[PDB]
Amino acid sequence: PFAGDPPRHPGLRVNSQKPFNAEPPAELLAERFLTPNELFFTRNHLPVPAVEPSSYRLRVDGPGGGTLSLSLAELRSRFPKHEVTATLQCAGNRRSEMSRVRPVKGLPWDIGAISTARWGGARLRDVLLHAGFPEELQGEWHVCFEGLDADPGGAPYGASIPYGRALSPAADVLLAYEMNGTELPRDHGFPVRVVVPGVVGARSVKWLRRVAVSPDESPSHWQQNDYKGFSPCVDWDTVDYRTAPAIQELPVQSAVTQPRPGAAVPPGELTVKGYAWSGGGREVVRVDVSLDGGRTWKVARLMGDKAPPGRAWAWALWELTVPVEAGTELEIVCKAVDSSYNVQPDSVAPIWNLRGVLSTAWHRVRVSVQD
Amino acid sequence: RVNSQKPFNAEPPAELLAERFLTPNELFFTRNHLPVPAVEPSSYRLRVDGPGGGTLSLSLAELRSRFPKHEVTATLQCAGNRRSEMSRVRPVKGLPWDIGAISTARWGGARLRDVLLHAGFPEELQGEWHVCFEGLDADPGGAPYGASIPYGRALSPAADVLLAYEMNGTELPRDHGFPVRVVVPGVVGARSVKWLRRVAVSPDESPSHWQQNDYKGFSPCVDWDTVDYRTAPAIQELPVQSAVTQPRPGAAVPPGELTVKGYAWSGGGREVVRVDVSLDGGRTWKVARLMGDKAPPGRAWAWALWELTVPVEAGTELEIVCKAVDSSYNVQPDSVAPIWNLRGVLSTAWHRVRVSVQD
Ligand SMILES: Nc1nc2c(c(=O)[nH]1)N[C@H]1C(S)=C(S)[C@@H](COP(=O)(O)O)O[C@H]1N2
Ligand SMILES: Nc1nc2c(c(=O)[nH]1)N[C@H]1C(S)=C(S)[C@@H](COP(=O)(O)O)O[C@H]1N2
Ligand SMILES: [Mo]
Ligand SMILES: [Mo]
Repeated sequence: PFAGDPPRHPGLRVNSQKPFNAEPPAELLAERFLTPNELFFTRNHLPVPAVEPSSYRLRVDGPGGGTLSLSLAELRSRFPKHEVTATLQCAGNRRSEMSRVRPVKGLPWDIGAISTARWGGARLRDVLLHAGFPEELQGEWHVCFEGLDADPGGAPYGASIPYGRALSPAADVLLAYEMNGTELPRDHGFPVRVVVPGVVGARSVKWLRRVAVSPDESPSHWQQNDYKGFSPCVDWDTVDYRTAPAIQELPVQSAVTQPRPGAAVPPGELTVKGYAWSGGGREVVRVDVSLDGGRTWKVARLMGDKAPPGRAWAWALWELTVPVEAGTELEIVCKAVDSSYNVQPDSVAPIWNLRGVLSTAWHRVRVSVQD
Repeated sequence: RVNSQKPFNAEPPAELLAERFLTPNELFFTRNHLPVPAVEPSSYRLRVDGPGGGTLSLSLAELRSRFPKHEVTATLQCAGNRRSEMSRVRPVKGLPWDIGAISTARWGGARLRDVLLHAGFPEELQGEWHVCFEGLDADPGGAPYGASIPYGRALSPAADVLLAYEMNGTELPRDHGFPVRVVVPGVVGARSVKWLRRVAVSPDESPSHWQQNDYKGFSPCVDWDTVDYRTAPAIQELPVQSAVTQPRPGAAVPPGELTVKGYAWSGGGREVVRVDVSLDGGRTWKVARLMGDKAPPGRAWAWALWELTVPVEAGTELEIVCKAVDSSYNVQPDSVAPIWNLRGVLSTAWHRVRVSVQD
């Protein structure tokens, strides 16, 4: 089934080959603000579709039973191209930290199941208004997405977002056909993927074949029975996915990319660097950094341009240059605060869950200073 | 429970705080910075400074008759709620609130959106604009209480911002802003300006002391000699919060069953999706039952009241802890020291209550 999959950069840390899942090494992760296409993390549940672009058609089911069938050419020409810089973070980012507390079910991601790119495409809003849908519906409606990738029986990958997000101009939801100025790579949804800014990676459906408006959420296995958070007391014999909401917006998150665990850094000065981000378009307003395991803190410098309010879809790269004394031991910890003053919890055990998702307790890195 | 008399500031006893979903008007916590105005209703006018230089001046009668009344159930939480937990770590400056600087009511008024539109402003302005508010209460110098919110929140239909003249079906009490106050749902109590005199649209935030030099969060490392209010944003939306109202600290409860109760709430219209309760100081957890009716997505302005009934052995010690999770899966931090700040605001670490079980 995976014979036709695309070639991938080797540098990427591969945690699953069939289907292909891989993350960039931490030492490359936050070198640039936009993550290069060949190192942007990859999460595939199924074999990668091989799509011929000229015959490709996007099906959008119209409001009274009609159907709109869009070629790539129309998707590009009929709707004004919008570009949005947005970070995708997988729900399982930093899963490994949670697994060490107690084994979980999921891909063993470290801190790199997150990448940033400048996306371009048709606004989902413009496409749905074109198909005949109104700006607002009575009650709770959803927009469902289906991919061209399918399981043995033929069930495709699928997901949904609330209709209000789909139709909001400010939410900047795209039917993306460009990534960092080039056509979408195969691994990243060629020819067309959904990009949902501020929202968990799982809803940004790749190799999009269909868009439908429904009174209910997508019935996909990954919408109904995956990507939810549970109490740490829940285990496999008690988990009941009907008791929790689908992950949409994500909580505030941060990690240290430099230095790396085990490093013996030279004395004098040390530049600690990392990334921080929060869901829902909430900007990172402060990143606190400790060198003594969280007893004392210093304020990092936030690199990057401010985005408009509520539209902070891209991560904040941060740094802190600090003097270091030969022979000393450092425990580097980071924590970020967002625009609603949400914060990261101290520890992992109270936020533990059986699938190892929503891992946002403070990141901790042990290094020493060369004698 | 009064922690200041002149001016007046007070919170309901925890035994009454969460008995009812809507907090009675006589119980609703009160935060006043300045003397309470005695506003004479007939000559009262709300001034709204229009886009061109004009002034829309509205009487209370006009406010009620020209705009369709909108009702919104919303919880107000003060920035200093649970300040006493901050103080326990290191001394802070501020009113010594416990867990009761939070209350809920059904607000009734005109939409701020409709008033601004009525005055000729547009649905959107390019760039970051603000809507500023001034109260009739004033300091010795004569400076009034003031605050602002971003223009986009003020004009959003979904944001439910009101110029309220009713509170739980009765006219606004004096202590709660008679005849009119701003109610900003999902936003810190500070921006809900009471005894409203004026509404203005500006390219900049309100220049008021409480908007510029108060109600911000800082790194725990900041102290009075290094604090710089320019380095942090004004608090608007608040983070996820919870507390235990029953039992009380130091209690000795009878063996058999125990019903733990409390409240949970999050800012920005984010509903509370779960409340985890521990009886062993945070080692193990159980899921509480949430009492409430869901609000539409993004419009959960009111708290969720919760309870858990659990067996308790005779002669044991309990450390009851609660933590809440919101619809964006934001969570509460374990401890206070790492969220400490010099004003003791934004106190949202887990609430811990110790009790013993009788023999
Ligand atoms: N059709 C399709 N879309 C999908 C996937 C999937 O398996 N199939 N995986 C999802 C999840 S879980 C993640 S985290 C993101 C990853 O996007 P990326 O590989 O471009 O980083 O894609 C989402 N889109
Ligand atoms: N005019 C004016 N309004 C104000 C106040 C103020 O002192 N004067 N205090 C503010 C703050 S800090 C709080 S927490 C809330 C409290 O409202 P309440 O007294 O009706 O509970 O009102 C806000 N509105
Ligand atoms: Mo994911
Ligand atoms: Mo307040």
